[PDB]
Amino acid sequence: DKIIVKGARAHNLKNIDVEIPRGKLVVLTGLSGSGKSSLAFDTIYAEGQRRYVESPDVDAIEGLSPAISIDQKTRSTVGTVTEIYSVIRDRLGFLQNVGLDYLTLSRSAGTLSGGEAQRIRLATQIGSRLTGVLYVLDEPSIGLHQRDNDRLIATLKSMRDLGNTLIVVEHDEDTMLAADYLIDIGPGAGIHGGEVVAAGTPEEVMNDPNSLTGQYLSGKKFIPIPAERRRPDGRWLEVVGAREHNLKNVSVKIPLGTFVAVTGVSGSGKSTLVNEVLYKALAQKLHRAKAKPGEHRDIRGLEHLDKVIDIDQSPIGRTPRSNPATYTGVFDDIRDVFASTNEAKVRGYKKGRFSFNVKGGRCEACHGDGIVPCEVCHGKRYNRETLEVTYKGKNIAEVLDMTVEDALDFFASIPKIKRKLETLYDVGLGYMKLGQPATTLSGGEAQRVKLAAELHRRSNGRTLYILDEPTTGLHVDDIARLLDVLHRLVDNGDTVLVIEHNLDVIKTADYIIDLGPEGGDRGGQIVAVGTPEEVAEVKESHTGRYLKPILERDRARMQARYEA
Amino acid sequence: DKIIVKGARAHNLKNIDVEIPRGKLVVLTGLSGSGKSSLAFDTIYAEGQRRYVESPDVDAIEGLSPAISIDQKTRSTVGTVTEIYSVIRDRLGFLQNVGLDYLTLSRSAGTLSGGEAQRIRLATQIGSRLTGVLYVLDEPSIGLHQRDNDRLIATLKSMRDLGNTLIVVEHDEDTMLAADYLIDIGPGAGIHGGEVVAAGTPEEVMNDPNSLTGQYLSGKKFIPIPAERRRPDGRWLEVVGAREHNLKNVSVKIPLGTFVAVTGVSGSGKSTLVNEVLYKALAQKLHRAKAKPGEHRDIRGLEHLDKVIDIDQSPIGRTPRSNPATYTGVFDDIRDVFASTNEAKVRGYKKGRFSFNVKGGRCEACHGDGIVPCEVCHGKRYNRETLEVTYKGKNIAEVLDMTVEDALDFFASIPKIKRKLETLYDVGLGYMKLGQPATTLSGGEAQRVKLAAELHRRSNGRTLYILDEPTTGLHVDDIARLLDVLHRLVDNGDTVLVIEHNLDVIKTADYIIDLGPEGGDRGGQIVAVGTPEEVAEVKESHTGRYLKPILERDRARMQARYEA
Ligand SMILES: Nc1ncnc2c1ncn2[C@@H]1O[C@H](COP(=O)(O)OP(=O)(O)O)[C@@H](O)[C@H]1O
Ligand SMILES: Nc1ncnc2c1ncn2[C@@H]1O[C@H](COP(=O)(O)OP(=O)(O)O)[C@@H](O)[C@H]1O
Ligand SMILES: [Zn+2]
Ligand SMILES: [Zn+2]
Repeated sequence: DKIIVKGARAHNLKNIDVEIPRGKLVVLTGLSGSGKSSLAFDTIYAEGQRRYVESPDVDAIEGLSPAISIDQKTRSTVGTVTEIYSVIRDRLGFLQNVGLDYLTLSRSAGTLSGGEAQRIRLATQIGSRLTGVLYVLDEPSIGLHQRDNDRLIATLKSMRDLGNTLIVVEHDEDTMLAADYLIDIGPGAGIHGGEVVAAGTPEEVMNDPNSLTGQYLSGKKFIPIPAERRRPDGRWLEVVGAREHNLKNVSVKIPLGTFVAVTGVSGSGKSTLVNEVLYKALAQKLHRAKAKPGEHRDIRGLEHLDKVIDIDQSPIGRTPRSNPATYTGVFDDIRDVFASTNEAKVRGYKKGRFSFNVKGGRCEACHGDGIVPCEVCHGKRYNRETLEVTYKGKNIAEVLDMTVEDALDFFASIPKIKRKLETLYDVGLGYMKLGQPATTLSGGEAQRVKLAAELHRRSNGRTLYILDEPTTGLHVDDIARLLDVLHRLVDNGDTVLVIEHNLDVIKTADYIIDLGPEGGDRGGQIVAVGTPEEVAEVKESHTGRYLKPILERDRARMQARYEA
Repeated sequence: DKIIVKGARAHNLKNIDVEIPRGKLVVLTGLSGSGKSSLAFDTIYAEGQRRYVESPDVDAIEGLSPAISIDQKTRSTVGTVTEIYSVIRDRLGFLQNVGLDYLTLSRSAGTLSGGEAQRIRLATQIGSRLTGVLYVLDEPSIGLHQRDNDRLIATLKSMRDLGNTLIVVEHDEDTMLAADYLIDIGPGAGIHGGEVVAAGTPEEVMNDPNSLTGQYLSGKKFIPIPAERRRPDGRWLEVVGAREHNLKNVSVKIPLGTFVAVTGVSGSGKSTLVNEVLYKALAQKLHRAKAKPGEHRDIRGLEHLDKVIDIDQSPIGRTPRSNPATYTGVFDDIRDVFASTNEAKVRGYKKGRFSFNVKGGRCEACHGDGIVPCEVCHGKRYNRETLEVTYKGKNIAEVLDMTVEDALDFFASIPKIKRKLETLYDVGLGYMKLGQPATTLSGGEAQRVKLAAELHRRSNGRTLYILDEPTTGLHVDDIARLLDVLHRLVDNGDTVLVIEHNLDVIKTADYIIDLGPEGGDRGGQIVAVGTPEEVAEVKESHTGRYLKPILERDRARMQARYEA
């Protein structure tokens, strides 16, 4: 009745042993990049699936069952994917259970969000009615409003009660609290994670002082409600007559210089309004982008902007020669430091010598890629003679092998470099190596690198930043860092607009645009606008109804602490 | 905790509902062709595997788990198949557990018996250490001596106790008695089977008067011990200096005009002596067969034989135009009957008109194949005008659509046809359609068709029949029929030699040649020869040790019945 993992070493896992109870709803949590993903998927799921299919770096796994993953890793349509040939009767019910009743059967699978695709996959799997299976789920709350949280949990417990084991990788409060058993992975992330910090009932995890997760679940840590909301400064964008998909001829004003959250249940029209209409219309007017925007009459207030930038979880680059140091430009500052050493000068090495993208200093066998690791440079990317030049006893490959946090100390006497490294540290990437290849960064890591570069950029207040569900993949502690960074962009007078369901984010927003009231044909209207406090009071707003008790909970936690 | 099958219709299954308890050793039994195979494999295993792989004619199946089959349906070697690169340490132990410790790691997988291949597959599967799996096993006792029966049962119960369900298709007494739950399928076979006759504990099945299986388990029915053993009549074959594989320079005499059983544990040298040496040497001397015989000095007594015939479970033909009626030649007798009808005469139809193998009377669209069923003849194989000729109101396609037993009644006034049909009835194929295509016959069916044709053949007493494990696939009631037929061949003065582990067969033998004492390097010697009673007394003979209590059990049952 237990899955026994012994000596798990995948990625950053530190040769760990873990017991997971079978026939239970088990949640694995931790920071983004803690190793929770390596444990659930690269280790447990991979081994369980491999063993059945016969018909990962680990010593032994005992008590495995044949495993099925439910993630986004899987022109067809909704109808073809669920084999069903607006939401024969059996399947349709499962689509409703996973919160997808607003989808049409004709919908291109290629145009579903990742959260939608994941939930179609979940529906198909519930349809199988299998027992004795080990299900491994990645973050099933993605794309789901707090209102649908209870039904998701009930759906998971129903699969469990059929006689299956559920391993759920999550950061969502309610899911963790509803778990049979909860495992906190990683003190930190990467090199700083990969350990079992705490394991037991949610209640036992809350009472464990070592557990970062337990400290947030118990209230010892929380994201505060901001003292004041920023007020509009007279600059508005206005979307006029938005009609794309289910949007009911919507007009709405967006205040610049504020942190704006677009909210609403799944299928309410959030992504249509923001991605299909606003982003595409702005990108076409501002950057001459090709993509045809969704149906709308007009967008006013374009005189206020120079640029629109969507920050998503797509890669920062396509080669190993791209990394966090090259993306932020801290790489070029480092090359300048090496070029300024006595030994570089004596040898006549200019900055170009310390670039792995040009002939001279790079390893010529791998053209500076490092890669199987190149037999010549062993992945260091530079030839032997270049590597003899050191700054403070370190060569350029050793520098690129430093974590952001160690590089911060190492470059303490170079302000320009410090300032760039601080942005990466502040976004939550202190653990990451400067030279980590773009090809190996997770989605969340890539979004955070991009945010770090934006934070550094000189601002004129004329940029609109758009982020579609940026809390995807993030622990509440990661979210605190994300919010710190996003609010700092707004302080420059730029505008941050997020599509979110996460109430930790929403409660810190200056301004909310709530769509609905429901999804599909029953959505596409503006339900409420205003501050979190204003939306909290609107009875017809599902977002408000769930937001109100969060504002109250976290105001009370603030007032309890002032009682110091 | 139950697998619920509702409305199963595969092959001969008669729209049945069945409950199978989960986490148990469940045995499905019945006659050969009862439908037990259609239930376990075509229905339960197929659905369980299909459902997992997404990641059969049946209404619904509830409580399925991902399913793994253990049969013979799966140049590589023992080493490569178990991935192991005489019986790293983990796997070797499993090969011992399944009774394969005499195998070498270099052995060609292509030269393993079906029973050996099945047990390698079983070993690999135990190696997986999976839980929550539904295992479906076809006849795992194939090739296994009674001595290894207890260990096989312990091995199965160990897989169950790991937390799996075992559905075992079997006819073996001890396996049935050791079952948690036992299901008796089919009153008869084919059209006469496909129903759940009895289901419960083995004890409950024994106490059910409807159950053919229970009647044999309880002793109400049994195969008797013959009154007298046939004595040699002066004709002997002698194998001289057999050295192939593990055979220790063996010389042994075989008495013709008797029923001979070659016995011994797995790997003792049975198939080497009989198939590799005896059969190949005789086939080369008598029929100029090409295959090089195994190493031996000589074979004496060839003056006594005209032919050697191996009867196995390979197909009777390769096309649909081959069937039990064509193989036995009863087809040609039927064509004669049609050619003799008034209407055939009036029309000038000769016997050739009623052959689907020649132009004129056959359906020309499918060249007489019947096949998707041909859109023209609808599978009847003949054109419209031929089908207008009837005998006793039936046309030739209707005759071919008759079961052997119905055809027996229908042709009651044609002795020649009756005599051929009786052979098929006597081998146990009363249920089978005369025209059933060779391409659709099971292994056991094909062997039985061949035996029927042999039984009909005029004999000079100069044939040696060899059968390698002919009880494969057979219920003890099927075995009684098989033995009746084989003993009738011996009555003609021909010789029947079987390789067997089945003690129901062995106890009826006139003469036993027992190899061993163990398998592999520890086998290859003649342990004992003589009557069953003589071998029963030999302490060093594993065959004798298990045979003795069977002779006693069944002699006592005979004496109890005489107390009528
Ligand atoms: N490409 C498309 N084709 C057809 N219908 C779509 C498409 N994209 C979105 N919709 C429909 O429009 C409605 C709003 O969808 P969406 O904007 O994705 O909601 P949200 O982003 O708030 O979850 C939904 O009912 C959805 O089924
Ligand atoms: N083709 C082969 N190559 C190597 N060894 C073999 C081959 N066939 C049989 N043997 C070995 O000879 C011994 C006797 O095998 P076999 O005659 O198949 O035993 P039985 O038929 O009694 O089970 C076994 O130990 C087996 O491993
Ligand atoms: Zn190189
Ligand atoms: Zn035809």
